Amino acid sequence: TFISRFAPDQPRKGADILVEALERQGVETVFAYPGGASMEIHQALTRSSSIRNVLPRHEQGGVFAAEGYARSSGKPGICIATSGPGATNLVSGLADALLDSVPLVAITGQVPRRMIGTDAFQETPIVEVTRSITKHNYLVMDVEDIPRIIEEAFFLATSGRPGPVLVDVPKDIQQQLAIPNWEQAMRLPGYMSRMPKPPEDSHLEQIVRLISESKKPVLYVGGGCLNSSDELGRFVELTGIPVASTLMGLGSYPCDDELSLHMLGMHGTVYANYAVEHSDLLLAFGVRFDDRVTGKLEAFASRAKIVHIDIDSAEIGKNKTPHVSVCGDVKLALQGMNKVLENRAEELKLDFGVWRNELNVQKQKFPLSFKTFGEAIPPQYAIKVLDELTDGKAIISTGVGQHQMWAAQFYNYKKPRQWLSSGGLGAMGFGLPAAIGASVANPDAIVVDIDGDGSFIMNVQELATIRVENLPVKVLLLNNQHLGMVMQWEDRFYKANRAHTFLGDPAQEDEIFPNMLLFAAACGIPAARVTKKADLREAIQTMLDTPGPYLLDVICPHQEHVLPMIPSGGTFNDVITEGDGR
Amino acid sequence: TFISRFAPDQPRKGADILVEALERQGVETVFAYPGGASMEIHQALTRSSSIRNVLPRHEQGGVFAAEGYARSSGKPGICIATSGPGATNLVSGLADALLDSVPLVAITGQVPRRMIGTDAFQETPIVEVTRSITKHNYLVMDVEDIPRIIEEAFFLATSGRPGPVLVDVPKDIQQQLAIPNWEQAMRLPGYMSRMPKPPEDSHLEQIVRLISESKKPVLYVGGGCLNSSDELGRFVELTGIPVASTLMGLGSYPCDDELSLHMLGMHGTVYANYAVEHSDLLLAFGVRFDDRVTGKLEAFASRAKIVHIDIDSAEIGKNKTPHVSVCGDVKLALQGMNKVLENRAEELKLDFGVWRNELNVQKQKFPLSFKTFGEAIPPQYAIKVLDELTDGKAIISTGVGQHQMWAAQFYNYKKPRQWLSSGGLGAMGFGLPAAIGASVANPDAIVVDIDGDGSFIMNVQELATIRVENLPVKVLLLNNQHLGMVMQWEDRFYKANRAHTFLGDPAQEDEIFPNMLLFAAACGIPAARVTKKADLREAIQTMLDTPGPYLLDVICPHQEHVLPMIPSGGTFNDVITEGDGR
Amino acid sequence: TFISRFAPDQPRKGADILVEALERQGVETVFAYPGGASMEIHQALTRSSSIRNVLPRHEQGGVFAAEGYARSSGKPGICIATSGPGATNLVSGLADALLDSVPLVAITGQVPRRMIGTDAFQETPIVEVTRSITKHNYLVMDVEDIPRIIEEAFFLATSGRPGPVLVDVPKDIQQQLAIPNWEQAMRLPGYMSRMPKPPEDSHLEQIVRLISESKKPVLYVGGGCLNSSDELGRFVELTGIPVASTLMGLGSYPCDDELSLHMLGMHGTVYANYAVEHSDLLLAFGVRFDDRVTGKLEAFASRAKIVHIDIDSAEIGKNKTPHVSVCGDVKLALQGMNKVLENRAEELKLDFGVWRNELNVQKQKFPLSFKTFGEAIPPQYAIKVLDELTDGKAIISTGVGQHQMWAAQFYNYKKPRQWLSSGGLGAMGFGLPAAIGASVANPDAIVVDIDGDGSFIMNVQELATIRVENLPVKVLLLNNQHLGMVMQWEDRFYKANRAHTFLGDPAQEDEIFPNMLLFAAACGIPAARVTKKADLREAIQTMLDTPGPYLLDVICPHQEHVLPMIPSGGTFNDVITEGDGR
Ligand SMILES: Cc1cc2nc3c(=O)[nH]c(=O)nc-3n(C[C@H](O)[C@H](O)[C@H](O)COP(=O)(O)OP(=O)(O)OC[C@H]3O[C@@H](n4cnc5c(N)ncnc54)[C@H](O)[C@@H]3O)c2cc1C
Ligand SMILES: Cc1cc2nc3c(=O)[nH]c(=O)nc-3n(C[C@H](O)[C@H](O)[C@H](O)COP(=O)(O)OP(=O)(O)OC[C@H]3O[C@@H](n4cnc5c(N)ncnc54)[C@H](O)[C@@H]3O)c2cc1C
Ligand SMILES: Cc1cc2nc3c(=O)[nH]c(=O)nc-3n(C[C@H](O)[C@H](O)[C@H](O)COP(=O)(O)OP(=O)(O)OC[C@H]3O[C@@H](n4cnc5c(N)ncnc54)[C@H](O)[C@@H]3O)c2cc1C
Ligand SMILES: COC(=O)c1ccccc1S(=O)(=O)NC(=O)N(C)c1nc(C)nc(OC)n1
Ligand SMILES: COC(=O)c1ccccc1S(=O)(=O)NC(=O)N(C)c1nc(C)nc(OC)n1
Ligand SMILES: COC(=O)c1ccccc1S(=O)(=O)NC(=O)N(C)c1nc(C)nc(OC)n1
Ligand SMILES: [Mg+2]
Ligand SMILES: [Mg+2]
Ligand SMILES: [Mg+2]
Repeated sequence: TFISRFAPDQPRKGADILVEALERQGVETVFAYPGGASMEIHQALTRSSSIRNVLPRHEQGGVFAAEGYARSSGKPGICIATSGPGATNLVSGLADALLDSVPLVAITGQVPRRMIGTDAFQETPIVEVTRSITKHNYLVMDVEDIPRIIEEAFFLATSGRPGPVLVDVPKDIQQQLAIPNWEQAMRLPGYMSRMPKPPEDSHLEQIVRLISESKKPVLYVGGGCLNSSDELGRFVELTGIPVASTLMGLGSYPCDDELSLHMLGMHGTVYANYAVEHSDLLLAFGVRFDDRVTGKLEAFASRAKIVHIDIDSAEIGKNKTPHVSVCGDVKLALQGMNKVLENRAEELKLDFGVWRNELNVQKQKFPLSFKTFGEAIPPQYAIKVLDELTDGKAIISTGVGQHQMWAAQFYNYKKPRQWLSSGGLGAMGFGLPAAIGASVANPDAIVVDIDGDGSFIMNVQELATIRVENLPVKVLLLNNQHLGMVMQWEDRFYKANRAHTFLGDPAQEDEIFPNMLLFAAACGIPAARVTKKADLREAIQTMLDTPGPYLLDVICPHQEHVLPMIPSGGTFNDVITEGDGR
Repeated sequence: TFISRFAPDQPRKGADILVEALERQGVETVFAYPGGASMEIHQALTRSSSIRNVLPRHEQGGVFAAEGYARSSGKPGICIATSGPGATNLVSGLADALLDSVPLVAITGQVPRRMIGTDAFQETPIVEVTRSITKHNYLVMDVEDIPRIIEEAFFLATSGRPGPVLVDVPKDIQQQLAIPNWEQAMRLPGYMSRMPKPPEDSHLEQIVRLISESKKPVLYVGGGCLNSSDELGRFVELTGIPVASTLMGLGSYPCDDELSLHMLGMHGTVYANYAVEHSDLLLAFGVRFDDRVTGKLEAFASRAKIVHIDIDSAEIGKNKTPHVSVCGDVKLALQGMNKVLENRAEELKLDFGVWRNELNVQKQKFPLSFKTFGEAIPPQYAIKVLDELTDGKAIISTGVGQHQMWAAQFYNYKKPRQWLSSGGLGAMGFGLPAAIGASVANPDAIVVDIDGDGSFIMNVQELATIRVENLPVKVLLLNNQHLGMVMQWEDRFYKANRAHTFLGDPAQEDEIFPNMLLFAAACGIPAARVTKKADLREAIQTMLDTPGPYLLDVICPHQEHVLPMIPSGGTFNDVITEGDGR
Repeated sequence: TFISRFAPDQPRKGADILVEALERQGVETVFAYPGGASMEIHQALTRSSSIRNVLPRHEQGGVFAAEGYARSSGKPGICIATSGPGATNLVSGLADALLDSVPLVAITGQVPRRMIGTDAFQETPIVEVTRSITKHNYLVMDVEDIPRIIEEAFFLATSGRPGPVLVDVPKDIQQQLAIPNWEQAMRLPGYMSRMPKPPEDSHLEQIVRLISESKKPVLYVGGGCLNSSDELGRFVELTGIPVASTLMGLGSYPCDDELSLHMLGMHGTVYANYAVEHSDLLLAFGVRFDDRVTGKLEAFASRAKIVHIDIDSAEIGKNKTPHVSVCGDVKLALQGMNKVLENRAEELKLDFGVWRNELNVQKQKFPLSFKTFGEAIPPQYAIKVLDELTDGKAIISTGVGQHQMWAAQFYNYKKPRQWLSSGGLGAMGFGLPAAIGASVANPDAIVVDIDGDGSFIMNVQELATIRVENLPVKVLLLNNQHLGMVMQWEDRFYKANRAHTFLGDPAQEDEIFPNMLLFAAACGIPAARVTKKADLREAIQTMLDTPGPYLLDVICPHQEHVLPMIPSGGTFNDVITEGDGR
């Protein structure tokens, strides 16, 4: 099948073996930034005709690009860096991918083996450093192990609970000649013998039974359902159970559906939290009962039976004790439960209409709401216009903060892998680079990065990348001259005492600083600004119509606040529904 | 002495205690970027009237700024970040400070103690991660320990071999009220009982004896002499021994002195290496026999007695076996040896004139040299003009690569802490932020950042910082559209096969991309470009005269090569003296 | 309440503070072996009038004695050793206590703080070494922390899932004078915030419901019920559900009860395993689904709903996925379920008589059985006679191997903490020392150690301890000249090819070697031997009647085999029911 590039008996550099290992893995895109310790790999990289490299302007831009790629496709993301500083500049991405469970494979060059542990030029114990922030990592000590390690890395990165895997390759190993054996068996006896088995009809039977015995059932869908979109959908029409989602599960189930309670959590809708607060059957599929969702654990879903299906055993019972658990692939769990539901149809007569109304009233008395002031642009409205003009078919990349929450609240995702946002670690400067990856992974798609002026600038250097790689990335910048989310907290908990949260120039407090348009100009990317709500729709429309890259600097009043809001460690009775820094 | 801000019996937040601990340490400048987990500290920070905060646009800019501060002053550098992503974004700086032995103290907020180890929002085992890349680190588990930990951190960071120390402070510890005890004794029994003692007249006597018995003595000065400038100077006029320096020791001894052999190493002058290759007495003061200096160890200084004085015992004998070692402060070693030299003056009759000539001939037959082509600007010449126009009294910040080597070769440092450059780890994107720190630490000084287009862009966001903080930073950008140092290696070892080393836009190969001037414009920083050598002096002169920030985009032909050059792991007989990518 | 021994304002050595901390913890017995690094503690120990020390002849005898103490009482066990070799000689005990979840506190002296990490005399990184084999450990760095660390150690050792905690105390800290503060609050925010909450009536309600809905229910009781003897008993008479127990749960429920299916597992009764193989409701209380119990996981209890109640969340779902879990104290779970069972009595009408008969038939067709040959002594019979003569009220200590399995099969424990045997790690040489601890903890009890000639000799030096401490320990030695359990495996899987399993003297293959009676003689402990089954009852009777220590060397044919037997990783269909090495 795989047509190689070297004679079956022809020796090649380890570098060449590693690249072929990537080709053999199906990799066709990598984000690598050249450095002395990784030159060989880059050279070997040019000899490949199937793998293309998107050279970023910073290694952090490399990983985030790799995450965007992974998140927007389902394929693993591949980033490559050199030794020392190259490697250290990946840390945030690795930690981010681990926290959000994103399939990733990072390759870093390392000093020659004999030089390791001598404070050699450009060296750092990257395996030591990254051990706690990666799913697993390796330090190649012989060119013979390359094929096996690369296969184990991709296997581990994409199986079970997806996650990052780093492979450290010494320079001398890169230059060493050898005849690769593409048959070696992986050495993963423990991991593999612990891989969940398909769900038993036994357990699934108990769930379908718990459902029929409930009056107030609620689905609590998370990131773990991103691949069971159909299965999940079907399950919903067979049970008619309201669907509340996490920030990571957005898209698994359409937001524009009447059964959709939308997002729950600290900034979830009042009705989604209500539904969970008063439920009697919590179907937690693909979630990890995070604190930004439970608040006070003892008070979370305290009135119902909890069914928790997760691919990671270490997650079942970590914070909430289920009354029914199922360790395994939620996609298969749904597939099985749908069967049972289709057969015992009539004998079940599932009807939760009364529950849905008790809910649809809350959805009515407390819908997501924003306020418009004069001709100022409401960020929510901006996002809403973007939704409308793109017909909600756009891939949305995001920074971290208020804009991130509004980009989640006011856009309606039809499918999963349309929403790329750093949730667990919440890393700033994620949007622009992530957009880059999503675009390369989806050439014919609309890719809009909804950023904040704070986040946007951290990895603004990637604008050079977007231009040179000629990627149609659109940047919907919601500029509010501040570090919004931190600012909102100062207002509500520190009597609005600003502590280094203003990003503009104090010398000219009324001038928009910096002038993001000029950053775009420097990288030859057409840009425009809008201040009046009136001419916002056309602005967004222009951005979309103009071929290629485009930056739309949208100005918003900073006193805006994300709502509703359940303070950290709170209860549904603590939800804040109104007020702003105004 | 220290007038507090809280009643001796008045409880305050841990946050307030930590800041007072910083004031009590003499800290008057910190570089902190606000985040949820560190809000309290930032609030406590606003209540301080002695400590000023320089808010960067990226946490990596925060640390590098802290390094620049430290390096340009001698004081420790203080950077503060939030939990999770804030913390991870410091890794490169910490690793950099450890490798170059820079006094640093980093404070990171952390999630509440009870939340630690639960995959909480924005958390990462920063102490675990940073253990191998820091001199030492802590995880505060009680507000009572703050005073002690902060004192131990500064003590450890600045004593012995300077280095980075990270202190992890949980959010709940920050908000906890207490009465600080500023008397607690440090718990450093092992460390302190191992702190080198002043040099014995015994050993020093043997060195002064070895000197008188030598014919070809050579001083190999390194970063460890940055505080013994005078002592070193005196020692030289009492012995008349030629001074070769490392990239980290530049400035310890004036480059514009006839006894100065300048820098040795991979890119050292042909005469400095010659002097060491043929010496019979190597006086290695404050060096760590790095590979970019020794190349092939068995061949390095293989013809002479090696005297190695280092403050770190783990360094003496790590690569080269001394024939005489002295574990202790080189400043004191010099002080003592100078005494012995002044007394036994006449009876010694130290004269190495013949050696100096055998050398001064090499210095003549092989001086540092560059070539001029038409009206193109030679980067070396540019730097030389900068030297002239600033009278070599400027503080020079640097990126990593060719420009870094030329900025080292063609500038004459009169004193130490005038040359701030990442040597051990060699981190890119170090120059702009480092310049920021050096400037804040030296308000009335000329601070020029000699950058490369590759490095400059990684942390270009710090231009916003420079403007808002109104710092007179000058950026002498040597734009060559490539990743120079990597490019030079492709030329000499890969038949000039470019592998992702071009930073411009392939669509318009002749247009300078990006347009660095517009980046400057976005942040309101006056900028200009020069392409003709003719009008270079005026350009540089303008940059200097124009009050405040200034960016001078200097265009250079990329086929330039740094010379001479001893390939990695080579010998003096392998030194390359000519050729370029032309 | 606690009357101290030092003035509230009187400084004392750390050593004195540590002992008072032990007195304040209720400790009245410790097993310590003096060494240079721990002298101070031993001195401080003599000044205590409440704590008595049982000096062993080996530190391994110290820990095992501490385990026996703990296991036979419920109180934590306290052993103390010196630095270096003293400490290392505890490793096996610590690992043993961790594996079996035994409350233990070990204190080791350490070299002075300043000497740590210098290869000092008698030092070893005991905290580093023991980190993975202890529940938690400490390294005291200041005399001020002694009170707090000791309190945290006992708290952690006895709470949640009991386990070993080691405290490393530097010599200088021991001699340092201070005024102890017995009020300091423990620093266990994470641990404490994660301590299970009492069971909710919700879950308990579901269990009681699952019971009424089952036809073939089976209780799978383990070590975790050792403190819920009554609760468990009551639960059984309210549901009439058969009770199968693990090797660690023996005694929780009386073996001499008709509802008792006895022990299950690799060497469990054929009927206990049958009951589990064909059950429809597995009530796993206080067990950890060990492999010596499940064999092939997919085949274990594969026909029923699994309810698993455990105090350790990390155990629920580790090997078998429950259909109902309850993280919390099984004692409280039982208490709650018994209430529900008493009220809904009539409406439940729980009757499992048919199940019990389907079982009582197996119990009849396949009872535990042994064979008698001529006048040779059957080890099983010996143990049975011991049971009879002691009326099953004796505390039984054990070695590891065949004798251990027979001591478990042929003795009927009425209550928990009557059976002290190393199960998880299965350490040899555990019996004699454990007996010592059980005896000191139960002065007026019959304490018989059923040992094997292999195990008995490893810590035979403790016979000196038994005599000097004048403890009424009886040693029922089942001498078979071999390493039985290993021997049985050679017979069934290696064609009886003996590989170093014979403990006698090959020169006189028929002579019993060694002569255990003479070991007893050396320590002045009356002893006797029996070879004829006929005069066995009187022999055992004598041992019991003779005041004080006594060793009865019982000779048995070695070709005996433990039965039944399900080979490692097997199924109930693989159970071996007959055959011996004969
Ligand atoms: C400023 C800010 C505010 C936030 N506010 C909110 C908020 O209000 N609400 C909110 O929801 N979040 C919020 N978050 C995000 C939050 O931090 C968590 O990232 C999010 O709650 C995690 O949701 P999750 O557990 O569903 O997804 P993940 O964290 O992706 O976890 C998925 C889980 O599914 C399991 N799983 C994976 N694949 C499969 C499979 N095939 N079959 C079965 N199981 C599988 C995993 O192993 C894991 O346990 C916020 C973050 C930031 C930065
Ligand atoms: C592109 C690139 C090229 C390079 N090329 C060269 C080159 O050609 N030549 C070159 O020199 N370097 C070069 N380097 C830098 C190089 O990596 C090393 O950083 C440098 O050689 C280290 O020199 P050092 O040992 O003198 O200083 P340091 O690394 O700072 O080490 C100082 C030493 O002094 C000891 N010491 C500290 N304080 C005291 C005191 N008070 N008393 C006594 N002892 C003390 C320390 O503990 C330590 O062992 C290059 C780096 C890069 C990025
Ligand atoms: C030669 C040899 C042969 C063996 N053969 C067998 C055999 O055939 N059958 C057999 O059973 N064993 C056998 N073993 C013993 C075996 O290795 C395991 O030690 C035993 O199966 C463990 O049983 P357990 O899980 O019930 O107890 P433990 O290992 O003590 O585990 C108890 C569990 O209960 C939990 N728990 C503790 N306290 C509480 C509380 N208050 N409330 C709720 N939960 C709590 C714990 O945290 C833990 O998960 C053998 C060992 C040896 C040396
Ligand atoms: C990146 O550094 C190393 O990996 C390295 C580290 C210590 C000893 C020998 C080497 S090496 O000989 O094997 N390679 C090397 O020095 N390289 C690959 C390198 N590349 C570039 C682009 N510049 C410089 O040095 C100034 N070195
Ligand atoms: C940064 O996060 C934490 O440190 C934290 C992590 C897990 C549980 C509880 C907390 S916390 O309650 O103590 N604090 C918190 O959630 N903060 C301080 C916070 N700050 C900001 C600016 N935004 C958000 O959340 C969206 N949280
Ligand atoms: C056990 O050793 C140590 O703990 C120790 C180790 C290194 C340096 C200094 C000491 S020490 O000075 O503080 N103590 C010491 O040497 N002791 C307490 C000791 N005790 C005995 C019974 N014999 C010997 O030494 C032969 N030393
Ligand atoms: Mg903003
Ligand atoms: Mg360049
Ligand atoms: Mg035996």
